[PDB]
Amino acid sequence: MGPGFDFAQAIMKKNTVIARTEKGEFTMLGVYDRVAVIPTHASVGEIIYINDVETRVLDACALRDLTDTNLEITIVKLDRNQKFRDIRHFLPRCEDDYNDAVLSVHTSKFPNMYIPVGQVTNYGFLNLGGTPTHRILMYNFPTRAGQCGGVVTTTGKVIGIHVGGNGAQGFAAMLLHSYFTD
Repeated sequence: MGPGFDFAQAIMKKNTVIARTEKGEFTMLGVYDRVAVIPTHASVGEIIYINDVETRVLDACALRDLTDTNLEITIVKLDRNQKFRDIRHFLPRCEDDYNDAVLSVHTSKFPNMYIPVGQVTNYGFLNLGGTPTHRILMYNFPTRAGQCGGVVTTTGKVIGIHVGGNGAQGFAAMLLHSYFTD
């Protein structure tokens, strides 16, 4: 509808796949080469479905900070025959707050879904499904089941992936450039 939705649409059209695990269907952000991210609670195994195709997982790493606290981000390398457009130059380098973000979701259940969530706070610590979690972003939108893995963007930046909510607020794990140095 405006320039925030334009950046979000450009990310969804080239850098997302539908990932399915035993824990459900997720929006999955492709970042570069065959490397994507998904919420750690998706419980990625040796095999995953990518747009309904059986795909070998070459590597999966559940990130934790240097205090050994959950970050809720899993980095997956897919045995795929095609690379993602490299979008690492759109990743922030530091923890920050943001104005006017969009949460974008693409699953069987929620195709082509875009939500203007407004102001994003650097919330920091969250008890997420009973797990102490760091580097959480917060937005005041009543997010629901089916939206986990959703991409959070501003104009020019991919800042996080949706990992939970409390019925009134939604929570995303930060994406940082330093997660994806090769």
